Amino acid sequence: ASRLYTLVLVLQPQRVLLGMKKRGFGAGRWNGFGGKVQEGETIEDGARRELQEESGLTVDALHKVGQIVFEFVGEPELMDVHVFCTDSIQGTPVESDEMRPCWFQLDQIPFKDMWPDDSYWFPLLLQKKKFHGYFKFQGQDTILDYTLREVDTV
Ligand SMILES: CCNC(=O)c1cc2c(N3CCOC[C@@H]3C)ccnc2[nH]1
Repeated sequence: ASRLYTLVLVLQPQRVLLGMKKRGFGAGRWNGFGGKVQEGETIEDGARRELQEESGLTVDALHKVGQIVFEFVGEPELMDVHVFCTDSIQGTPVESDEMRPCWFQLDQIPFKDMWPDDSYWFPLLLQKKKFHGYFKFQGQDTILDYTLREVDTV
């Protein structure tokens, strides 16, 4: 029982674009751009669509860098998150109803205002490693269990 999600990190050589989530689950934290994959679109299509809906940006290409499965205690569906990177943005990011985009220098990532699991996997993404992750949460603050490794194929 899982549901496909996307997450896109716009990672340029000395900075990364994150969006302050303004509403829904995880509001108040800086996230990458993404959401649920819809009937009738590929995972990469859905990643592109959400990046455009949430920041205005389009891209030349996305690169698959990770997969993360989230379990929330008491929730029947696992989140199957397909994580992509890009450094070919077209446009200037703009605020949407859902996200307030801001650039962060790579030594000033706002980890204390991010999901706690980010402290584990986001560095792998920054190191250009591909990864598979699993995090079991109780609520939004507590990681009960996790697994994390690098992989050759996502
Ligand atoms: C480095 C940027 N990191 C994230 O953007 C990020 C999002 C996220 C998360 N949620 C759950 C609710 O739907 C949105 C998202 C898939 C749960 C746990 N860790 C997360 N990290």
